[PDB]
Amino acid sequence: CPLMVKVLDAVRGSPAINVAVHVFRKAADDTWEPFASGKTSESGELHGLTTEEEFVEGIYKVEIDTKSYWKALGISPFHEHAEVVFTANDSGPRRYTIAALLSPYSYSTTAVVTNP
Amino acid sequence: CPLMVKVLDAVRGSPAINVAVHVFRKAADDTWEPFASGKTSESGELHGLTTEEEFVEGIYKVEIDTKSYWKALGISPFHEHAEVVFTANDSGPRRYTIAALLSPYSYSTTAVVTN
Amino acid sequence: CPLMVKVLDAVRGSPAINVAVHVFRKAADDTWEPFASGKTSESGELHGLTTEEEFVEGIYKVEIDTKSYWKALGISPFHEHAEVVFTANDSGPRRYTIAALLSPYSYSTTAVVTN
Amino acid sequence: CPLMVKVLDAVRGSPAINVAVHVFRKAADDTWEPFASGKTSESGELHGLTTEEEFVEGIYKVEIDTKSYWKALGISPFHEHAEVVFTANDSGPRRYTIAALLSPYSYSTTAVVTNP
Ligand SMILES: Cc1cc(/C=C/c2cc(C(=O)O)cc(N(C)C)c2)cc(C)c1O
Ligand SMILES: Cc1cc(/C=C/c2cc(C(=O)O)cc(N(C)C)c2)cc(C)c1O
Repeated sequence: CPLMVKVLDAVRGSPAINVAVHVFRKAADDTWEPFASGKTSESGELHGLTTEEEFVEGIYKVEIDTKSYWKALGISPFHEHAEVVFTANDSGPRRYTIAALLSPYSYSTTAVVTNP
Repeated sequence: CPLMVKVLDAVRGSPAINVAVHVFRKAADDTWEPFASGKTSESGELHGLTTEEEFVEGIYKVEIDTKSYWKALGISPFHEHAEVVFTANDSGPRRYTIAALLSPYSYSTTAVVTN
Repeated sequence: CPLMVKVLDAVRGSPAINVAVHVFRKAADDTWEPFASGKTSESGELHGLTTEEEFVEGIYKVEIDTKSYWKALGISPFHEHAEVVFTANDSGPRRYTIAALLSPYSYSTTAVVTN
Repeated sequence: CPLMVKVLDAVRGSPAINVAVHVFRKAADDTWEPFASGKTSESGELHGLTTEEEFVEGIYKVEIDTKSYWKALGISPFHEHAEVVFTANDSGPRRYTIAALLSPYSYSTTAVVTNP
């Protein structure tokens, strides 16, 4: 599992469960190709997005569908999504955790990058 | 101006000065059309991006070129850029400030929407 | 004024208005002595806390009464208060802004230190 | 383990390892009594601070020694520590994770509270 996403809710003090996440990879022609997608579990985690074979070097975009999350809770939020765009694996394979902490009008995101 | 951008640096404890910021508006075919851009001032602010007449309801993306900012300071960054995507809604307050707080491997962003 | 406090609300997307803020200075016996206090304005800011003559090097604590803020808005909060503890250093820049971004179960804080 | 602390480094993109953490509990006389302490592991986590017997209702302060962390990395940071003050267990026992994300001039903190 070289790519994991973790999402927390700053209003509830809980994991953000059932959050849709879409990952894109920039293609040769500079468009964003779908790469993988999933949704967070009861613990706010999304495992199993990709494999070390498929997760090659590239520029990746992790789109966390925050609007749909808040709307399902009955809240009208500010942002459409939280986006995280980064070059991956450019000095060899790494493991990436992308974490996000959500509020209706704000979010924060961080990356934890480790070398297997 | 109905749209202001403020950028801060969490490593140096300072405004993020001379950061490129690009604003896009989502077009009918779901593509992102350039809308406004500029660089942040000595106070980390970018004023004058648009006018009330131009800034209609729609989906907007603010892209902050964080990678170039960090590189100009000699610091190794994670992200290509920081992106903030939101809907402008006339039912809410009329002035939008998009604030971002930057670190090499993280960022925070908030909206301050006032009348 | 060498010390300003700015408070924002991440739930409403607004300044955090009428929030009590208390500043303390660490005394020789390691106790916290009251130094300055006030409430944030309509812009979420608290100006005029101190003067250059009064604000000497030392360890300071800024306590933001977040629990009362959230309760006055009808929102259930986690923290008793948000605390920011730092050393004022004359070797660095001369104006300190302590900024805080509040959510019910989280907060962010940064320092903007400029000349 | 009803109280866990997790600390991340926003400069390195890593767990914050070897961070000292001190927990205090407000006593009857309004002073801060030492309650427990420890340091984060290689994963940025601190487990084993307390037990469900000892972790009674009260007002707790979790002090994360950020200054000492940054100084050990050769960096002069702004804050002395990151402090998190909260009432715990007032509607019965809960499990609390206090997470912090550190930069030299900034930090963010959140709580994840779950009911066993
Ligand atoms: C963006 C951000 C992430 C975090 C991440 C917290 C966290 C991260 C992990 C992880 O897998 O890296 C796990 C947990 N748990 C287990 C609560 C919590 C915390 C704060 C305060 C933040 O502002
Ligand atoms: C902790 C924190 C502070 C800020 C600060 C925003 C800010 C906004 C204004 C404003 O005029 O809207 C002013 C300032 N100042 C005065 C530093 C700061 C932003 C984010 C995303 C944060 O996580």
